[PDB]
Amino acid sequence: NAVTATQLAAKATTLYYLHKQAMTDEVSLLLEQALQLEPYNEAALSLIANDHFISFRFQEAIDTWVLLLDSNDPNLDRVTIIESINKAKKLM
Repeated sequence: NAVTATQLAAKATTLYYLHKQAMTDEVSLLLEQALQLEPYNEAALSLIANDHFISFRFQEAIDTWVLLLDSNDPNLDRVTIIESINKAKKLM
C-alpha cells in the first residue's frame, strides 16, 4: 500500500540531481524517511555517499558506503560500492 523506502529515495534523488545537487531540507527529509523504513536502503545511502563524494568529503562518503555494506540484502552490488570506497580512499 504505502510508498516504499526506495520510492522515497527515488524522489529525493530526482530533487537532488536535477536541482544543482543540493542536499536541501526537502531531499534530506525524504532520505530520512526512506532510512526510517529501511535503515540500509541502497538508493538512500547511495545518494548520501555520492553527495559526500561530490562535495569532496571523501571520509564521510566511505563511512556511508561501509555502513551500506553491512546490509543483509543478497542482491547488493558490493563490488561497485567497494570500487567507490577505493576511489575515495585514493583521493584523500
